[PDB]
Amino acid sequence: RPRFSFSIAAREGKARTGTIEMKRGVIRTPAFMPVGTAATVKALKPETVRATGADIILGNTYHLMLRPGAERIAKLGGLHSFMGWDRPILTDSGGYQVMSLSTKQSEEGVTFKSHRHMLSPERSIEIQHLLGSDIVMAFDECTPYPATPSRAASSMERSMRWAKRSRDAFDSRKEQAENAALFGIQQGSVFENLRQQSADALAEIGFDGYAVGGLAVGEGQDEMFRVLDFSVPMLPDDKPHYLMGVGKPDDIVGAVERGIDMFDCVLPTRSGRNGQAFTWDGPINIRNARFSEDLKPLDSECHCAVCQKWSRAYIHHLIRAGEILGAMLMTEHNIAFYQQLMQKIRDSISEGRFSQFAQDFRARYF
Amino acid sequence: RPRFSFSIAAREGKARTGTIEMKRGVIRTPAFMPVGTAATVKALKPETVRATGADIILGNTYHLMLRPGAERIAKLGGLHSFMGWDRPILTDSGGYQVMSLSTKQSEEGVTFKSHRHMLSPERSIEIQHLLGSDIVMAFDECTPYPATPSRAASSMERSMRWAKRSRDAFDSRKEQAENAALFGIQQGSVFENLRQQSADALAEIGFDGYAVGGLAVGEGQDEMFRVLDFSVPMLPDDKPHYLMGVGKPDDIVGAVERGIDMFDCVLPTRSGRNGQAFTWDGPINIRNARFSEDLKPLDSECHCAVCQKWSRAYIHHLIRAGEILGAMLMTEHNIAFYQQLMQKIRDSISEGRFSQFAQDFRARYF
Ligand SMILES: CCNc1nc2cc3[nH]c(NC)nc3cc2c(=O)[nH]1
Ligand SMILES: CCNc1nc2cc3[nH]c(NC)nc3cc2c(=O)[nH]1
Ligand SMILES: [Zn+2]
Ligand SMILES: [Zn+2]
Repeated sequence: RPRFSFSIAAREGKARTGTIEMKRGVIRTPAFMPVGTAATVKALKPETVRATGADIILGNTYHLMLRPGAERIAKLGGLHSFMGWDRPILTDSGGYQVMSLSTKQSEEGVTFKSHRHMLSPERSIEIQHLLGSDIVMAFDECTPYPATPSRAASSMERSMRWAKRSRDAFDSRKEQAENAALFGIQQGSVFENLRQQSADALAEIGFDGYAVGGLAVGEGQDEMFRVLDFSVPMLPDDKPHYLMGVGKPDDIVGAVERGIDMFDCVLPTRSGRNGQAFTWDGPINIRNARFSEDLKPLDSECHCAVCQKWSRAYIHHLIRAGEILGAMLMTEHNIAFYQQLMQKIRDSISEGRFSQFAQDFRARYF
Repeated sequence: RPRFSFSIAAREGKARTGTIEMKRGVIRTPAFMPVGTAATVKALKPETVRATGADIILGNTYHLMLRPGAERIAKLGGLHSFMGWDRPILTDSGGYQVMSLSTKQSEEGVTFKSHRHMLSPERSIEIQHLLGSDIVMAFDECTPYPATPSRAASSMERSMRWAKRSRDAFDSRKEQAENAALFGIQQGSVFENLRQQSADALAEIGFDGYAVGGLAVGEGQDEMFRVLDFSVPMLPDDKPHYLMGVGKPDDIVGAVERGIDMFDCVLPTRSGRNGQAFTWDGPINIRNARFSEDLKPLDSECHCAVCQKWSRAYIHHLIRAGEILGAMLMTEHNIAFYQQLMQKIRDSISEGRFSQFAQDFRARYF
């Protein structure tokens, strides 16, 4: 396989389905990336993550640079070897979680104290190299919401200068430039002119893929969709479109309808350890007393191993008892459900019936 | 298969190897039973428990009678169905954990408040029936250590009266008497005459197997072995001998040398979530800094899936980070190590070289 090749096999409106080919594997799009925090997809062996259908996972840089450390992971053979996942890994660039979980900002980057460290475009790209990332994200600033037009502009402009620094850092590292891909991140808050300026700046630098940054930061679904409506068409059509940090099943469906190809979210893993299970009839909270004697599986149609073997009653008991096996089973089912959703999306676009699928999905889920 | 058949295939000194055949499966002896607390072997799917080599697991009655409740588990189809383990389950009778984890004692049984309930020989045997246990333990009193000869005698006498009540309760329940086995429990503290009286009482009532109760209660290995030396030969030779709550690998080896056939302990699961890993060169604590860059597996010879795939360095990181996957991997390795120990014990007895194995095992483990 090539370092990076994105092919679009079918389209419906703004929605696309196709493949990203990389050295470590093929990614079917639209894609959902389970999140590995601290070098593990919580409560799952990598083989289980792959059995759910995942083609790629996301690695969080902030946690890994703190523990176990990026240089240590490189000394040990890289993140793939370390955690036992041999397919593609997308790594975030670290600043979103620095600003949410740990700080002093400047044009150079951000200094912060672990919940002292520094993060600059150059150091972010180097950490992602030391981890052995397949898809490297540019170092950006996720503008807070709401933002004034002046502050959104100033923030977006900084991120575009950092995008250029990220590009040059990545390109200066032969092994990284030859084997990995680099994605740029559009900013601009909710403002169409700033989103356009950001798209133009990123296309002029040139990236393998383009993320829509700065969303899912409290603006709500209607506003996120309004911004996606004008923002995604600004990005190069022939490269993947990644919506960072999204999201709930209905957010994914509407984002695909607006041209997004890639997603990640801690919702299925996080909320699964919490007791929320996704089903085609909407989410349920398995801790509710109504499930204490329910012998049905979490979802009536789900093909995952959890729904083949255990009841709602048993998983209700495990989560109420705080048992590790409850987090394992809930997480496997929820990531399998997300992957089945992505498969249904890909098949319906391929068959020119995605509009119908989206409508049917929502009528039943809600 | 029969309800219960114990066959001895080979002997060496007091050590025996053979099989227990039951309706739900064959148990190879000497056997180690992983412990299921609250209807789960912590951090393992049942398929993983079976992949380590386990033929039978232990179900704790005290926890299950409190949550989810024994009548609820019966309504749901029994413990096997509920947790997804279709092979034999041995259930404890509940009083050991009542006295350690929750009480008013009388000749009728014990009343206690959940960390209000009652437990009598008749109710214990009924709870084990409602769970669908394959091997039912008699309801006993684990005498505290140290005990005076008067108190040990009074306690042992009560337990033998409860043993008779347990036998009659079990026999009065046709479905239970036809499909399950019943084990009696010898008491008597460290006193040879009381151990003999207890063995005589239990053999006169008649059981499918005999446990050595009242040990591993703080007397220490030398004293436990001294009591096993005279106590195990008192029990019927042609039935299984079960040493409750034991134990560390060296305790198991010496107990087999003294005629024990069955074991259970939370050590491998419990201590695995804590960071202790068993190895043929003795235990290690994977949280120690020395393992942070160690690429070797937990044990150099272990055949388990964890040692095939992940390093000490990765498991060190997971346990230090409090990640669920660290408890999963440590638990699978430690239960696999215990099962490999039991396999080595069974093969060495079968080959008339267990004495040599015990000596070699200790020289290297210590
Ligand atoms: C860390 C890489 N950059 C980067 N990550 C993000 C992660 C997000 N996660 C959410 N909601 C869960 N919104 C995000 C926006 C960004 C964003 O604008 N930038
Ligand atoms: C609950 C069934 N009866 C019963 N369980 C026990 C469990 C033990 N566990 C240990 N050390 C970990 N000693 C024990 C003695 C008994 C015992 O004398 N009786
Ligand atoms: Zn499922
Ligand atoms: Zn192992």
